[PDB]
Amino acid sequence: ALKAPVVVLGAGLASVSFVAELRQAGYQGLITVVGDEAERPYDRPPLSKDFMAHGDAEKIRLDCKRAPEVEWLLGVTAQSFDPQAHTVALSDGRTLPYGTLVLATGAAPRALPTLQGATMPVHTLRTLEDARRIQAGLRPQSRLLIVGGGVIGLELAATARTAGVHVSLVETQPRLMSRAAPATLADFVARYHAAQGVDLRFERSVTGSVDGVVLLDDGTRIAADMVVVGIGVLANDALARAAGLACDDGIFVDAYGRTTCPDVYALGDVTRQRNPLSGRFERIETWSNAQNQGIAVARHLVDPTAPGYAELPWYFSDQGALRIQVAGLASGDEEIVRGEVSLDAPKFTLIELQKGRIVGATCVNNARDFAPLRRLLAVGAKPDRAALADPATDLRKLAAAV
Amino acid sequence: ALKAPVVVLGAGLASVSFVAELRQAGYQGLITVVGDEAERPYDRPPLSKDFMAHGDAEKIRLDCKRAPEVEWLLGVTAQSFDPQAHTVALSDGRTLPYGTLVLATGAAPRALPTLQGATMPVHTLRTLEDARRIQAGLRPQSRLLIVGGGVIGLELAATARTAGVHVSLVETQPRLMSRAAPATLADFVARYHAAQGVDLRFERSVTGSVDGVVLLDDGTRIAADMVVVGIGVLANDALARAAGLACDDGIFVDAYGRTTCPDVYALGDVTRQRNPLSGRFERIETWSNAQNQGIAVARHLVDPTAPGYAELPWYFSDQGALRIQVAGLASGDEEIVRGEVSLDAPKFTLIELQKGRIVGATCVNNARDFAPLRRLLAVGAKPDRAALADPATDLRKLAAAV
Ligand SMILES: Cc1cc2nc3c(=O)[nH]c(=O)nc-3n(C[C@H](O)[C@H](O)[C@H](O)COP(=O)(O)OP(=O)(O)OC[C@H]3O[C@@H](n4cnc5c(N)ncnc54)[C@H](O)[C@@H]3O)c2cc1C
Ligand SMILES: Cc1cc2nc3c(=O)[nH]c(=O)nc-3n(C[C@H](O)[C@H](O)[C@H](O)COP(=O)(O)OP(=O)(O)OC[C@H]3O[C@@H](n4cnc5c(N)ncnc54)[C@H](O)[C@@H]3O)c2cc1C
Repeated sequence: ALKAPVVVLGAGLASVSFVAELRQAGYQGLITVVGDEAERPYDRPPLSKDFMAHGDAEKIRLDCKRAPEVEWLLGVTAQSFDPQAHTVALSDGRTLPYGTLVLATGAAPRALPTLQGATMPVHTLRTLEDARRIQAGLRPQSRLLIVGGGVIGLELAATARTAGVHVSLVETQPRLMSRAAPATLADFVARYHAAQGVDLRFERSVTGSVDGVVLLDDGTRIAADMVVVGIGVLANDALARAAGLACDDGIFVDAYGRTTCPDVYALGDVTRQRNPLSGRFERIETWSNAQNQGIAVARHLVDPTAPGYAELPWYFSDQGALRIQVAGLASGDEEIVRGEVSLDAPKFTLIELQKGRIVGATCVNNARDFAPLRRLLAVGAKPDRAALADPATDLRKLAAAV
Repeated sequence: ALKAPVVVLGAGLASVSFVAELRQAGYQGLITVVGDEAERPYDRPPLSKDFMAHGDAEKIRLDCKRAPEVEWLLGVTAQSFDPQAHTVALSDGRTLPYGTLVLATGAAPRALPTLQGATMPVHTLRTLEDARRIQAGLRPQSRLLIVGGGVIGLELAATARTAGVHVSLVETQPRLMSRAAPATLADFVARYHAAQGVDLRFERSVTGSVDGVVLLDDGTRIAADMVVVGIGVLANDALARAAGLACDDGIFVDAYGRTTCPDVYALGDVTRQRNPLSGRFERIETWSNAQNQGIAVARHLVDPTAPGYAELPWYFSDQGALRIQVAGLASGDEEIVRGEVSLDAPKFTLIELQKGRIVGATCVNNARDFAPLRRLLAVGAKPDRAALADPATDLRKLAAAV
């Protein structure tokens, strides 16, 4: 399957992780990476975190040194590829040949149709450019409206509050983090943000805006100096769609990263792939997926005897005093709570079970427990539920014993 | 892409349509078809229709004469395939080599978990064997319970009523034909069946059964001599899953029928594919898809310059006095009704529009209008809505003029 030369479209974390693994696995042929951003490859999670404090992009760059002998074509957009001719057409007029093409083009923020012709600042937060523009607007005592109660919106909320910015947040759902969070976590997170002064508006949508005021579907108004929209992302799958690959807001791939087009692979945010815990296809939107899927696909390309991608999903979110870690499924048929759920010195763990089997876990300010829980999750452990609830139980011991 | 020999798994309509098109398109190499049913290939729609009257399977066979020089291995199950070795393992101990493998294995009825250990006759209606067993039980004045208000259940309802069988029908949804029918149609169909003596129970599910009585979730009972379960189907994608193809209750394919595994294609009920009207992936469960997708995939395999599959979805259902035809989407932002919707001499047409563009249509006992509407639908016609409603308008003229 691994035919030289290798061409990768996109230069984010999935791409970097993939090319480093190709080299480490022993592939020595040509590798060329096309990245549309004119930026040394960088990690995105800092952008709604410490980057908002220090503004230093040289703290967030990805290490490409495990990827030697790679030509990175930065500031260049892949415009199309021809899977018969095995070529990629570039915005600078050049063409690249490929033996193996890898689509690692990520996802872009959804726009808000109702703010389409707005006459006040409206941003999304995906890129370094976005983060710099938003950060420049976090003036103390200014008003920020965040649209969407996803993790990135909430990370920005905590960041802005730290900066002395007044924060309102509007969410269409009755809860925060509706996408991949246990309700117990979501409820607590709302309490935390409210206590930090975030003005939360649930079950509201943006209907428009007039002369610096944002309008909502309950017939009300929110004044803001800046709006940041964070209502989710859409896969950057246009090249795949045009070339005849199977796509539906994401490129369908199997556990080997194969698309429906021979010699074309995809990885990271752009893919729609099997979640082994739910057994359903999903577009996973996580840092860990980008890295882990990139590595697994590279490893199997170099060594076809290697297993396909098999890691179970997890993410982290850093929201002010809350260091949140979530693995697996948001719910099963049972939740076990370890510790008190309290705003005082927040520290707790949730475990989700399905007929006795661990299917998900959450740690808030409890990193020590998260590793053992992910191990228990990976093997589908069925531990004694009394022991799981018992504060006397050491989860690392439990994980090591299985 | 077309490498000999060709092996097809499944011998239903999709398979037959595909192999006939390969031969008609000019492919002269080996073709072998593996079909698990020990039956001359046959069409399924008659099974809930006239077959219930005449019981003559020799009226429902598929014509395989446009597929000369095909070896049909009937009564044989493909147990696995090895996509590296390019072989298929058969239940009879033999192995088949392939250059091109085509998965056309269809879908199987969902079982009802709550009737799992039932001690009364419970059938599903998919195969000739099923139809013969059900037909043998349509005793006049007996009681039949049908679970599910999908088209096949309703076709059986009409058939049983014609045979003098008392019919009850339980549906979890508040309406019939929730899957792919305009609400106006579904409401009318319920009125029709009720007028024909069908005892319809909406928003009810089966919780179990005791000594010949079926139990429902509203705490009530239904006595039946026979139960026929028709709550939908599940793709027969186990071989694909085991071999590492991308699957999620159906094998993902592009418009060329390609799976994520090189040299392996899929077609028909087993596939999850793009609906060009919704732009979303869906498992299409129709006669027209089986034939049309089979033909398109064969044509493009023989002639790579041919377009991919591009037909828009449609189905028919024959329910007593109702000859129903439905194309495209169930709804848009506008419905236009042609004719009166009446139980007297039922005859009407629905047209669904989205911002002026036809996105779906329905004809009840109005076949003459269905062809022109499908043509208007295919080109995304934007006809004058006043003309569309006007009974004076000839739709065939309108279609020919575009
Ligand atoms: C602000 C922010 C905070 C985040 N925080 C967390 C977190 O705390 N925890 C967590 O688990 N995840 C978090 N993530 C998500 C994580 O960063 C993503 O899952 C990850 O970036 C996905 O990596 P990727 O390489 O697949 O895609 P991307 O990072 O999107 O990289 C794809 C690259 O390809 C480029 N591209 C697209 N099309 C073309 C083309 N035609 N030609 C050339 N280049 C193209 C894109 O512009 C982009 O530069 C966060 C993301 C953001 C944006
Ligand atoms: C009772 C009934 C009524 C219907 N009525 C209508 C209608 O009025 N209008 C309409 O539009 N559609 C109708 N349909 C749907 C239409 O018949 C289906 O869409 C069509 O049968 C799909 O064809 P297929 O070849 O993809 O799959 P199938 O017809 O299911 O054929 C697949 C074949 O592969 C076999 N198979 C599976 N696995 C293996 C294996 N491992 N090895 C060998 N063989 C295998 C299966 O057993 C089966 O024989 C009806 C279907 C049924 C069952």
